[PDB]
Amino acid sequence: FTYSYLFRMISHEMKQKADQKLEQLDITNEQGHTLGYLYAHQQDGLTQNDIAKALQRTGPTVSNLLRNLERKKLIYRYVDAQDTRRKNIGLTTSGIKLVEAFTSIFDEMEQTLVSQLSEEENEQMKANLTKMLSSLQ
Amino acid sequence: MEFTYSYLFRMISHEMKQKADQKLEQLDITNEQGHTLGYLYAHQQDGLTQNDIAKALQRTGPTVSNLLRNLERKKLIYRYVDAQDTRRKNIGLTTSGIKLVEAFTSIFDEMEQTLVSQLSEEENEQMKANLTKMLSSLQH
Repeated sequence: FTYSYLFRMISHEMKQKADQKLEQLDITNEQGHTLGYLYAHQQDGLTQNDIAKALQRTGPTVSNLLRNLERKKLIYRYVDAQDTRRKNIGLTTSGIKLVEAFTSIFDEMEQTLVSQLSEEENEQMKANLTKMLSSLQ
Repeated sequence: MEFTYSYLFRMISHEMKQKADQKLEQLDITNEQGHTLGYLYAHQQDGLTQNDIAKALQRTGPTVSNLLRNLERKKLIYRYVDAQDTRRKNIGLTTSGIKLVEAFTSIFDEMEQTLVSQLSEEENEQMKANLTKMLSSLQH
């Protein structure tokens, strides 16, 4: 195996593992992005229109998506007390936990990788990979 | 200066993609033009039409039309009306189109040799085996 092959395959498998984590948590990639956006910005009092612009999606796709997430109670929605025509959206406890669980896949892969080798071996491996990265730069 | 494997693999992949993009820039072709030339290169035997290229690239007719006009203006391809069917235009690479594709592709061998030359024979054997073990751990 050339390095080009190994690095390409490793990259591919890591991306696949992230997709599989979503599958295991029973959410689509777009639902994951929606939850992730709420996780980063819900302090602001976010509406469907905010979400729609963030996902670069139309209102109807956002509505179904929010309906799906709400049916699972990963999010909640309430009418804004000062604007009856507006509904704000927050993450529930379960929604926060799901986002953090998906995110944890990266740390989990890193630990899988590290556990393949002994401590000194990891040090040499990382040093040599750094030399390799340097040579491409 | 104490990076994760994840950071390192992502960065190495990023730099190899950037080197390939820089090779395209050096040859004065866009990514999409390179894909078009590469497809022609792989199917130099069939007598490909604009429609074949469109179906392969999954782009629209107009998009492929503009791409082919640009490549033809650079004389990297030629186009001619099929003798048996006047409704078909066939496309082939010129000498230079072939040379440009092979010049582009050379970047991958070049990077491989750059990477290998950073380590001794023994280190390389160890690195490859270890990367192989790591890849396997991500699969199972």
